[PDB]
Amino acid sequence: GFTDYKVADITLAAWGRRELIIAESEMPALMGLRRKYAGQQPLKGAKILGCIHMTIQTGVLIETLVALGAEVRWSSCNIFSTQDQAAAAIAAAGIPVFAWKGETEEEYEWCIEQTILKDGQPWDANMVLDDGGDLTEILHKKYPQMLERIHGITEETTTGVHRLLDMLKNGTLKVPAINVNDSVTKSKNDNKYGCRHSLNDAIKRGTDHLLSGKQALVIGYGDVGKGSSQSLRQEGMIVKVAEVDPICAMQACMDGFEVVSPYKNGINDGTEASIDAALLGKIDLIVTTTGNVNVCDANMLKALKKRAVVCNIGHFDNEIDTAFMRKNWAWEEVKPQVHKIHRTGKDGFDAHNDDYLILLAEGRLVNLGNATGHPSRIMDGSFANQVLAQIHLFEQKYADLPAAEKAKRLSVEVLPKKLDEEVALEMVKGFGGVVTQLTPKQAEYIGVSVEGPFKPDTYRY
Amino acid sequence: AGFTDYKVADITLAAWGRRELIIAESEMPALMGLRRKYAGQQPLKGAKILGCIHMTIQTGVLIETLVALGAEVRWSSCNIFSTQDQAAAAIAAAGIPVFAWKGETEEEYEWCIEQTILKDGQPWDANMVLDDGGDLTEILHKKYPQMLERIHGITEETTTGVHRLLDMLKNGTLKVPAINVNDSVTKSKNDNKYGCRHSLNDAIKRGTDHLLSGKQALVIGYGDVGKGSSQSLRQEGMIVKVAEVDPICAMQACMDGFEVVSPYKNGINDGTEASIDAALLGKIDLIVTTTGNVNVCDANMLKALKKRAVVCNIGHFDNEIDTAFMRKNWAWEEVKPQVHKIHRTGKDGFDAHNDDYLILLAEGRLVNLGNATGHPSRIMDGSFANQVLAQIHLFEQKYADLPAAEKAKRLSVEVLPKKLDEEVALEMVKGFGGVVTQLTPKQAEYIGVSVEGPFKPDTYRY
Amino acid sequence: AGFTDYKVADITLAAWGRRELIIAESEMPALMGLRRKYAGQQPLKGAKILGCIHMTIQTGVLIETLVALGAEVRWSSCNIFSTQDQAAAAIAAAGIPVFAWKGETEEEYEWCIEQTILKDGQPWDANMVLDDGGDLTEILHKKYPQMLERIHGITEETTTGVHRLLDMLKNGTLKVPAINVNDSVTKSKNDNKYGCRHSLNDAIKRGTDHLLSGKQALVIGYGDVGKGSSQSLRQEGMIVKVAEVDPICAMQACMDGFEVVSPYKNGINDGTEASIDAALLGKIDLIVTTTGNVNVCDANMLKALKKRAVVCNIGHFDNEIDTAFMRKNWAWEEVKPQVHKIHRTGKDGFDAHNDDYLILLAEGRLVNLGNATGHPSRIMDGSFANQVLAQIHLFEQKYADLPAAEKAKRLSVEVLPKKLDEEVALEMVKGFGGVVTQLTPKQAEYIGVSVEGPFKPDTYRY
Amino acid sequence: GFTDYKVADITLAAWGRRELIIAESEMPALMGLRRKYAGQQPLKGAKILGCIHMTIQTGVLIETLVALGAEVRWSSCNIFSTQDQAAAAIAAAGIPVFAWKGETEEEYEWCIEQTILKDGQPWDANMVLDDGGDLTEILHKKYPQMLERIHGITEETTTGVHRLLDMLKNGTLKVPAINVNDSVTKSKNDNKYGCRHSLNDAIKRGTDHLLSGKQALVIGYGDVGKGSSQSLRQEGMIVKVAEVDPICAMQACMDGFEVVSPYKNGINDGTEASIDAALLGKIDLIVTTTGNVNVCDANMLKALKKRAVVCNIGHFDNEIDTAFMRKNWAWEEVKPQVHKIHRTGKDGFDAHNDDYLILLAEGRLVNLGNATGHPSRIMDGSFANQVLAQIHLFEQKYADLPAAEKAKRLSVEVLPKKLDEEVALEMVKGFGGVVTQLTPKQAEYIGVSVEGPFKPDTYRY
Ligand SMILES: NC(=O)c1ccc[n+]([C@@H]2O[C@H](COP(=O)([O-])OP(=O)(O)OC[C@H]3O[C@@H](n4cnc5c(N)ncnc54)[C@H](O)[C@@H]3O)[C@@H](O)[C@H]2O)c1
Ligand SMILES: NC(=O)c1ccc[n+]([C@@H]2O[C@H](COP(=O)([O-])OP(=O)(O)OC[C@H]3O[C@@H](n4cnc5c(N)ncnc54)[C@H](O)[C@@H]3O)[C@@H](O)[C@H]2O)c1
Ligand SMILES: NC(=O)c1ccc[n+]([C@@H]2O[C@H](COP(=O)([O-])OP(=O)(O)OC[C@H]3O[C@@H](n4cnc5c(N)ncnc54)[C@H](O)[C@@H]3O)[C@@H](O)[C@H]2O)c1
Ligand SMILES: NC(=O)c1ccc[n+]([C@@H]2O[C@H](COP(=O)([O-])OP(=O)(O)OC[C@H]3O[C@@H](n4cnc5c(N)ncnc54)[C@H](O)[C@@H]3O)[C@@H](O)[C@H]2O)c1
Ligand SMILES: Nc1ncnc2[nH]cnc12
Ligand SMILES: Nc1ncnc2[nH]cnc12
Ligand SMILES: [K+]
Ligand SMILES: [K+]
Ligand SMILES: [K+]
Ligand SMILES: [K+]
Repeated sequence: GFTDYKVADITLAAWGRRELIIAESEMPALMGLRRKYAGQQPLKGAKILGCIHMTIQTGVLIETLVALGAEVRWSSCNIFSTQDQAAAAIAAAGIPVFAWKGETEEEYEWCIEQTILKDGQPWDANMVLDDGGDLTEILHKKYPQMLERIHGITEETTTGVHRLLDMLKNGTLKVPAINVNDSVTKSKNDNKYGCRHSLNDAIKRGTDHLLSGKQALVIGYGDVGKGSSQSLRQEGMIVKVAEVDPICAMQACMDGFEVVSPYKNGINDGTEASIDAALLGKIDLIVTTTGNVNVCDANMLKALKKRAVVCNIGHFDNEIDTAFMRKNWAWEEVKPQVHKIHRTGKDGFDAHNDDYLILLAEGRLVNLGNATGHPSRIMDGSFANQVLAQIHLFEQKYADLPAAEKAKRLSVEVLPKKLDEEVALEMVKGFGGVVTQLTPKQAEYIGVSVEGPFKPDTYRY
Repeated sequence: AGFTDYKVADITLAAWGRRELIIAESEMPALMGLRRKYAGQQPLKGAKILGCIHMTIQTGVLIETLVALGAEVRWSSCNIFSTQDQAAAAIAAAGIPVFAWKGETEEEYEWCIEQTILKDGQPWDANMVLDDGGDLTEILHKKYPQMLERIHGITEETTTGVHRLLDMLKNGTLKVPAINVNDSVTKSKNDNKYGCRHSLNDAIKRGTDHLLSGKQALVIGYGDVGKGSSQSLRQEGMIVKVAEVDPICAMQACMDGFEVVSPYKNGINDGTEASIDAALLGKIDLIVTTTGNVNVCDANMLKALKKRAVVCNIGHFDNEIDTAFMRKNWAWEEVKPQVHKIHRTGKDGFDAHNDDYLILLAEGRLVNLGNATGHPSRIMDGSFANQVLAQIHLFEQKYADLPAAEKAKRLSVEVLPKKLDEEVALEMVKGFGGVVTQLTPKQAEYIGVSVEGPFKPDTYRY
Repeated sequence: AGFTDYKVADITLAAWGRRELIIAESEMPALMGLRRKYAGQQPLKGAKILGCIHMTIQTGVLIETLVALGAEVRWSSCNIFSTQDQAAAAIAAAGIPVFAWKGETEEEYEWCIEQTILKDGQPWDANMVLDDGGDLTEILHKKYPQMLERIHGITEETTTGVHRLLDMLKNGTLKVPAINVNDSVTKSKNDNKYGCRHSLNDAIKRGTDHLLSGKQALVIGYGDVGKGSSQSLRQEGMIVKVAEVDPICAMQACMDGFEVVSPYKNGINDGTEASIDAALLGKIDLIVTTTGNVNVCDANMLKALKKRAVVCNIGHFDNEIDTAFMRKNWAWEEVKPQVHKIHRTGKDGFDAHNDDYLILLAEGRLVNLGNATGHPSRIMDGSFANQVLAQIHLFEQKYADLPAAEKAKRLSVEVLPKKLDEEVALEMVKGFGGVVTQLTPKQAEYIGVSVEGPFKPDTYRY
Repeated sequence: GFTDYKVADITLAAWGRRELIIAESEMPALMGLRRKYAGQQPLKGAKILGCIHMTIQTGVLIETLVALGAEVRWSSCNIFSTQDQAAAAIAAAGIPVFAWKGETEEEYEWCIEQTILKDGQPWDANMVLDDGGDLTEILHKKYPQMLERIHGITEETTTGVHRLLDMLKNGTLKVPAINVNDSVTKSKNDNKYGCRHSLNDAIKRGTDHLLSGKQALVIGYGDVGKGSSQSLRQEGMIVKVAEVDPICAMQACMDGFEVVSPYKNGINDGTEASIDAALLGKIDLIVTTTGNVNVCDANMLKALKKRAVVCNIGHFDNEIDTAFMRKNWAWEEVKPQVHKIHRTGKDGFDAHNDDYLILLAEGRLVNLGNATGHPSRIMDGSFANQVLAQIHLFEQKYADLPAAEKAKRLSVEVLPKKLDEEVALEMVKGFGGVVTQLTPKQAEYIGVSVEGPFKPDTYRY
């Protein structure tokens, strides 16, 4: 008799449980945290609010938190990212979950509220795990009193980390935060290699288009852009890369990509004459990876080659001007999360019109929207950092401090490199890799300890 | 002609060197852009720079850029096998004191650094230092400590040199401030990685002409140099295995598609032949050390390596391979300069048709510079543009002329500001013909940066 | 109005299938160019084609091209798992007899084929055959030989089906001539290789969502399918080892940067469990069979596989893997359709948390079509353009109307002319926006070819 | 006092011998044949005229032929391809060889004539080994009486095969020939993987240019063009491919390359107007791989981006219109086989001029001209076929047969597939590869013998 949840179909739990059991065999660092911390229950008494894509991998993270003594209430941070069998398996385990694939904006905010409100009253939560900063924002603005009982926040992705650093700069951050994103076992694993695996995966599932030999334009060459570009180049695409950062643009050149701008001389003045129409007219696929706003604007969408694929893999859908296409062009749904955007007009469309674009996931996270996001063995590194971060702040008990000590402890920090290396060692062991041990003469030679850390904090890997 | 203050292999190679210098200038836009931006201002007027770095064509473009900005220099190479003799000849013929040639002995190498330090038998009036590896910095602190009183800074090129500087700084033995040129993103993530990608397989082909496709390679280390070294072999079709002590770098090697193995059973190096994974090493056609550590290809590993395997090092010092063991116990047969067959059948002579031998490249020294020409000009353009900026900043700071209290507040090891790193990168990108997009004012505010940059926090790892 | 001569999973999927068919048409320029060139001529007017090939969206475009050229068809799939139900629905709603759905039983599979052969309980007046694998060909020669008396030819799609055709030709049991569509270059060196490159990792990701980078794969076979399959995994960052019985194909795997190994010690398959290289197979995370041969992943290999390894087959028939052994001894746990966990702990039941299992995809059937959608439209464009040209050629030849003495002079297995192979390629290249250069008259005379081609001798291997 | 040779420096023999001993360890197929047929001496009485790149790898081929009973007289088939230390070691072994690196055209012909003539009179040769057809050409048209005693020709390369087939089609071929090129262990190994190894190798030694991130244009996508394209693409070059064969162009597209033409709409009308000046104005490196004439013409050379590198890896230098450049532009030698072509005029040049092109090896085969050509382990496959071909033709004894039996055997043939497979097996074993043996049931299942041949002659691999 348990009802504190809402999912798409609860009869999918058995299917979800089967994939969770498989996923656990793929997540040795996360499962390793279960064995190491089960006896001590480091999260005994923790009441975590979690907002992150309700996938099979999140389910293993959720149950790792529960198995260490934490009670949780969960929702997804994107309307399309939920795997309905995962949410059913979590709901069947008696865990409050409110998520399903294909939510509306109303139901998205409603699901976040159900994590905040237990029986119409704010839940006595003391921890926050967020992915993107949506939950962090609603708490800071609509329920400020609840932050006086919270010991910290653990933010997953780059976008949310920036929103936190804006509050630490404006002094509006109430509880300290752990930058989970900037762990190397997260940033240079999740963001890069994760998109390398799931970008072409999502494009194949959505369109079944051959990618080899076609022209692609990747907007951005950060960690997501590096992996996305590799995701396409290893399929045989001719990949071009756009950047505003000259350093990231230099890496693209050395990595074998031609660096181009959508605008003549790189100057985006908002006009049609600025668009490199010749370049945009040969592009078969464009992927936005910036986390910025309107990096695939209307004039770019108007100049795109007919029947080009448009998708976003940054956190928010405002990287593409989907609002422009909703206002001016008619959408023909091919299937869930696949739409043909007929550039002929808004008042209907010809079914055999050749001048259309193909938008995936309505501009949302395409890897989670049109597929299943990152594989379990990669999310293993991300969520092992998340579990360690939840402990690293719960054991510090920020909320129990006087105001004078709170000011000196308030910050946004990454985990120490020692934790980062420990997660990495468990991931390497999952591949059967054998790490070499330094001899005492060698550790002295390079001035490190045999047990690490092996790099100064300034090292970039 | 009147100028005899140098020593190179063959001065008649100068015209050849000049032709390749003119070519390299077209390949180094960031460095030539600095040469044109600061030519009129002469920011290095009065600078007298002691330079110790591989006397290649690329170094020559760095030298003449420093001189073009007003500096005087005295130069030597930081490795016995790395000098390009036509590069050294063009520099000497340009009226520039240079003491470097390919194939120096260990005594001549020390002698060449001494010749830059001393002019006419007395200490030169140097006020700046450019170093690659820290050998020159070490000789100054030990044998000529009085010279450091007039020196305003050191600009260190490579990772091993920066480590030696940081140890001296912690021990309070560093007498002058330094700039970590290596840790610029347009250096570490350009020179150290992409440079070795270009030049590792290049050196092995020139030395052995061995087909690399389909053969088994073991790369010791997966730092910046190990990353590019593994890519250099993997892009040629080698089956590449990676060894590492850092699990994070090991994690990257797995995700990059490499099998991570250790030369020792369970990774434990206890010094016994029994600890050696003889099965693994008996399958290896080529081993490359990239660590900057000591004895990472030890004696027992050399005994266990497959017959006719190739052994080389692309780290800064030759002690990564126990070449001393091989000199002591095995016979060396010179195939050609910097290529030695090492016969494991004994020390006295060898059968000319002996099958049990190893091929050692560059006698364990930097193989890319020893058996080829090191990094290409367009890559070195980023490194040496950071060097010029680093020389200008430390020379204009004038540490030796500061008060004591100000000396203590600036006695440190620093990196260049990210803005200068981005400006070097921008000229590199333009050299490829790339076009960088300019942020709109609203986009710049959306991500919290200036339209001009910098675009990343100092914590960003790229 | 009242069309019931079909059997599909769900007719309401027709609108969805039509939308994807319209998309696929824009991805298949060679096939749509054939439909535009030959529509007015109706070269297949009077052709009655028995079709047996994976009822995919791509096959739908092929079907409607044959019908647009004037043919009548009756269709089934050549595999129990390869049908796309939305494609079968769209074809059925168009008034075209089709009998195919995803997840047929063996009996339902045979029934579907017979529904194309029979119309209203009697043999259809068929005169052409399009086949993929040779099942429909085999049923006609064995069960309906009188129908072949009126059939002009067979256009066979795949390597396995072509081998079965040549077995009949040497034995004198082939009743009608055939065109080997497989050995067009725009089919063999496009469909078989690049198609598997695209769809092999696609199917594994959809079935398991397993990370592939850094894990060990074993590909059995290095033909066209094995070449593309190895690349499908190596481009994802797998450490890929290759097995082969052909030394030439093994040489290519070596040169392509793969380690060539055998599942058996010294490659000797004696049938005993002792011949298995248990150490090798205990390291393998994924095994893929690509051979078209029998039992290339046998019971002993399956017993020695690493725990939780994935087992799949991309050859035409499931007997490449000894799945019968696994049915007899081990318990099958369905994760989801076409994905099974096979627990090696026993037959009667299993622990839900058992760790000693294998993951079998598509029950050993064609994994790219079983767990994904097979090859993409733009690749199948080349294969199915050859099919249309082959059908047009054999139908126009009218073999069945010859006298018995003239039939025997024409009974053969042939390939399409190279000029047609080249013309299919040109349209494929134009689909990518590529621009083929035209020879000058002097250049064409220099290499001894016509300006319009063919540009290669028939012996050229590309 | 053996003086029947002409090399650059006989003192380089010991160096050449040290490298010959190494190459033997890299060539198991060729060295296996040397050991297999040593006892029979199947080439006893064979007097072989040999014309092929006097490299270290050719040294092992020569010494294998003499070890089977053959006398030889040798020359190189290119003025820049000889390794001087290989020629010295061969001459020091008492083998007549006339070759050095950097011959003039007049010295080239003199070297071939020195093999043809012994003591002023034609040698009593009976076998011909040729690479490119120059020696076959000189024999047919200047020494036709010598062909009356020659049993056959074994031709190495694609260009030479074409010349043999033209002579056969026109009735001018006087002796039978074996097409060594079209063995799979030759064409699909030497022509493809050999250029993959040696193309970027020669460009690095000649210019030391960074290749990653620059634009390359490869003319042709045959066996040499495929291997050349990968040689550059694996270095990080943005490679564009040109082709007249749409089947090869299709392969380039699927292999991930953009297929373009130097001429607008691929139409070469001879005028500057037909040149895609915008495309050629962005190319940093152009490589010709066709075996055709004038595929990099004067109009293309005028339009190339400043400081672009021009090189040819086809057999003959006429793939590039170097004659136009000698007539109109000033040549500045950087170093042997590396020239800057100053497009500012014929009479003189400014040493600091920026409008030049870099020509490698004066248009001759760049991999052999600026480096050492294919590696030993690759040439192992080609030269094993050559030895088998010399044995087969010498034993046929065409020069002894009657007229009607000559007309039956006057042909150009390839080696049997069974031998092609046996060569590949030794090559595979050289890598430590293990080939699986078919079971009797499996061999019956696919209709082959356990010993092979495993493919029909129609198979393309
Ligand atoms: N879908 C996923 O699985 C996934 C995973 C991690 C992060 N993300 C999201 O992806 C986004 C990027 O994350 P990241 O870690 O790569 O960040 P990042 O800062 O490392 O990279 C973003 C890059 O975009 C560039 N950029 C910004 N505006 C641009 C413009 N107008 N044109 C061109 N380039 C521009 C920046 O210079 C920067 O290099 C964030 O929103 C993050 O939340 C998605
Ligand atoms: N030859 C060149 O062109 C060139 C260029 C740049 C740097 N270098 C030299 O290369 C060396 C490495 O430089 P880097 O920037 O890559 O440094 P790095 O610290 O980034 O890489 C060295 C790596 O070696 C690993 N390592 C150390 N001891 C090991 C052991 N016993 N077994 C396995 N792995 C071990 C460390 O974990 C580290 O990741 C330095 O000596 C540097 O001076 C050479
Ligand atoms: N799934 C698809 O999309 C698809 C597409 C085309 C073909 N196929 C099928 O795949 C199979 C292979 O097709 P192909 O064109 O690559 O044929 P192929 O003849 O070119 O390749 C088969 C290879 O397997 C090798 N082999 C045979 N027995 C072996 C053994 N015991 N161990 C190791 N290697 C062995 C052979 O030497 C040969 O090289 C056929 O059944 C064909 O019908 C599937
Ligand atoms: N340097 C070496 O090591 C080496 C090795 C083998 C062969 N070769 C020589 O290289 C040449 C090519 O040999 P191959 O085996 O690749 O021959 P090939 O017949 O397989 O390939 C040549 C290709 O060039 C294409 N082509 C012809 N004219 C063209 C034009 N105008 N524009 C674009 N493409 C055009 C043809 O379509 C063909 O595909 C021959 O001269 C051969 O003797 C050199
Ligand atoms: N998509 C597809 N349609 C038909 N037959 C196929 N064979 C492989 N892929 C196929
Ligand atoms: N190394 C080499 N020796 C002889 N002929 C060759 N052709 C290409 N490379 C060669
Ligand atoms: K997933
Ligand atoms: K260089
Ligand atoms: K498909
Ligand atoms: K060579």
